[PDB]
Amino acid sequence: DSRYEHVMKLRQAALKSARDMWADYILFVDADNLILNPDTLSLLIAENKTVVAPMLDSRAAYSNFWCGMTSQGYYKRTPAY
Amino acid sequence: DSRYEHVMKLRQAALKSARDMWADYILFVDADNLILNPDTLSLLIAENKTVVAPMLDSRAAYSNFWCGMTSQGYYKRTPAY
Repeated sequence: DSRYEHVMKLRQAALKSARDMWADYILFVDADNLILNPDTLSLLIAENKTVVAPMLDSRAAYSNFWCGMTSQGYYKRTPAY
Repeated sequence: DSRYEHVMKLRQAALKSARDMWADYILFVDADNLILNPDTLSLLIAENKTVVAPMLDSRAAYSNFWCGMTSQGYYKRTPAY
């Protein structure tokens, strides 16, 4: 739980430091995500939505988007996955 | 002549700090000029021009815009003034 709290604090501090600098957009990347396509940022910018995330490939059914929360925030496979 | 090179320094050190803060626009008002209409910023913004200056009234013909520079940067009264 300490790890969760630390990550939460770090991300909220990043969000607050990206608001007092007068910036548009903020792109939360992490260590392992290989952003291969050079036009990822431009094609995400050019869609005009608030929160939007590219669908990153993987070797299994895993990816970085859900399609349903059961009751308390747990993954549930909708047929539209 | 040592006051021109100090007025210029102060402005150029503001246009420099209006760029290193990621800010649109910059309003150069000197604390002598009465800005009466409260909406003047909105009308100036909503015109979509690079350098635009409102016309301010005065007790005489003098205002805050020339209308013709002769050869050496001295005022010339063109008939359109």
